Amino acid sequence: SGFRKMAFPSGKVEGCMVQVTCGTTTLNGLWLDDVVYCPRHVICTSEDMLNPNYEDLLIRKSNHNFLVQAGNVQLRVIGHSMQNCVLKLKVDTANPKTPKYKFVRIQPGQTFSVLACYNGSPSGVYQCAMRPNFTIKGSFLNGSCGSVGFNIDYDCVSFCYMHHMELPTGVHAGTDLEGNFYGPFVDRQTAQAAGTDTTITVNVLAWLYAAVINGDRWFLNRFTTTLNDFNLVAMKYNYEPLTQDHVDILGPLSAQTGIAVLDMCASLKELLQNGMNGRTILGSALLEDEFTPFDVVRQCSGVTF
Amino acid sequence: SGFRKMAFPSGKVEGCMVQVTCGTTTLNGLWLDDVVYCPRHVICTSEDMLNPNYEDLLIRKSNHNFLVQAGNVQLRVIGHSMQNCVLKLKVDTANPKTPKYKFVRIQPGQTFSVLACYNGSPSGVYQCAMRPNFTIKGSFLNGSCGSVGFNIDYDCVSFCYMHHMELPTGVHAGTDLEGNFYGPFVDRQTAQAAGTDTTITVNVLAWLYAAVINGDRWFLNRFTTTLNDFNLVAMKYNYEPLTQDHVDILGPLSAQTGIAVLDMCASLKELLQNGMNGRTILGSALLEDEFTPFDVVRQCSGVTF
Ligand SMILES: *C(=N)[C@H](C[C@@H]1CCNC1=O)NC(=O)[C@@H](CC(C)C)NC(=O)c1ccc(-c2ccc(F)cc2)cc1
Ligand SMILES: *C(=N)[C@H](C[C@@H]1CCNC1=O)NC(=O)[C@@H](CC(C)C)NC(=O)c1ccc(-c2ccc(F)cc2)cc1
Repeated sequence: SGFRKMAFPSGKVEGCMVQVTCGTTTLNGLWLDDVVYCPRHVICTSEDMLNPNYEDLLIRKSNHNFLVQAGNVQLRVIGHSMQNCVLKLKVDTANPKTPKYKFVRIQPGQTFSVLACYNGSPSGVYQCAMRPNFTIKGSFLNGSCGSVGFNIDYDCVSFCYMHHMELPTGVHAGTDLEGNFYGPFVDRQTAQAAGTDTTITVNVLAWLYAAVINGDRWFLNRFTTTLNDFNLVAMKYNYEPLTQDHVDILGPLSAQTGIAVLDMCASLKELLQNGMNGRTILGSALLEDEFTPFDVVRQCSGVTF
Repeated sequence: SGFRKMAFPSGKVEGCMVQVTCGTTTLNGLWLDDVVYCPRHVICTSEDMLNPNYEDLLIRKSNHNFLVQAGNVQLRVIGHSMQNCVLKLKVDTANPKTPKYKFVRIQPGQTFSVLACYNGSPSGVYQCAMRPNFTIKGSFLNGSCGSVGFNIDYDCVSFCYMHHMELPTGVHAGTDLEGNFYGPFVDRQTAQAAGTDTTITVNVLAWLYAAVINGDRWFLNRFTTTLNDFNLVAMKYNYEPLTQDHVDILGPLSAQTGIAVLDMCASLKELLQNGMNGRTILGSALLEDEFTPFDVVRQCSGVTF
């Protein structure tokens, strides 16, 4: 037993990380087949980043201006293009460590692992949730851009995120691997505000199931409720509405534990109205919303890749 | 910026994991050079685990009774021995993915990453601290034994932990890679109690430095203190005594932030005497003691491997 925030094993993605240097700027790139994907602001100087005209900066770059290194080996760039906010650098060598992969764009409330990298080398791995306001609570320093987030399904790596920037509130923003930002953010050094965030209700319920499975059962009460009455109570606490799709997604957990979804909703309604009263759940004094139903099932049934 | 519990990149260790099956029991093994290391209770049946005589069970096993698989490839066992609580299986193939490695035995208060595995395949990665009572707060199901914990230093993997069992309180226990348990635990299915735990003071101070670096600065006060007076206050709250070695270990953090170690100790003394009063630090309503000073520096300076 035990329940921990846990990231996917990262080796499949470690074998794809390279360093991308243009002039004086260096960041990370993702090397898949014979293409390196990286944030387009690698072509910026310090002065350009306040309001860059990326199309203009890219015209004055040729293939040889991009120094791509995989460990101690230079990869010769033989082509380049821009796709929204990412650059694609064609190289003369296909990555022999290319895993089976997909590019996906995730929905708010879904989680992924981030492999944080500097200079093309891995530094660490941690789990993140795409917030309803399209930000993530990461840990990124200078040079971390091009670090990617991903999920794994058996042998297939689904890349969903590439890191571009930090917001004044401390949170982080990036793009899918087609270079389209999550959220209303742009890749320039200017103050940008995230929308007001919301608590991912279905993830809180998943976490409460995780808690019951791991012995923490004091918050369960004898009542049921209806979706309508639960959503009425939870709206005032800035919880996103719980849909019937969300209930259906929680179905297998409710079947495994034998606690109906609307009974757990009754328990969460009581927790929202009365607080925890000093008690903890899975060690936390706060309700946690960064575990999806699938993360709970994954960890509590031992799914491997 | 941002501060997250983050694990080491796991690919170096993923390339060493194999499945070890003896009769009807299967668990994980660590394949380094031509030796597979795994928990010795792989040679137990269900009935044996209540009080096993491991030396007796091993005499009736020969090399061929151990089925070692790396992916879809059987590794032929050509030798076997027992070293305390681990088995060493010599195989006719050296692992081509063997990283540079050491076996180390860590001290209470140190952290490591655990790569949780089932059937020789990786499931997830998470960070753990060796508690002062020699347990860890992991997430392990049946079949997880042989999963290892480790640190990475540049290119060298220091293996420090191999998982053997769960305790009635929900916590976990295991051995170093020489098979000596951490703590007063034995590898049999019997009720065993962990010693009463203690809060790792030097790790709390490291985490408070991490908080200051990341904007969370409200708990800083204008006072200093002495090691003696701090330890007097902190003893009653079940905090382990802060030694001068601990202060010296925190030295670089105090230099980077410009906050003296004994000033941060004054801040923590106030936090222990008065609580947090509803406020949080790095998102947590509790004082966190599972980040070492080195984890803080690592994450806040971008150390890669
Ligand atoms: C990638 N290597 C890097 C990652 C960030 C640096 C430190 N932490 C990060 O997450 N990206 C950038 O440095 C860069 C990219 C832009 C999009 C070209 N800029 C920013 O991340 C950034 C930082 C701060 C501000 C800002 C502006 C005004 C304020 F009042 C407050 C903050 C804007 C952009
Ligand atoms: C390894 N594959 C496995 C990992 C544990 C199984 C579930 N979670 C784990 O961490 N090890 C074992 O299953 C096994 C190993 C022994 C040392 C041979 N036993 C235990 O982990 C275990 C579990 C529970 C008790 C126990 C006894 C009495 C009680 F009142 C309460 C609990 C003892 C040993």
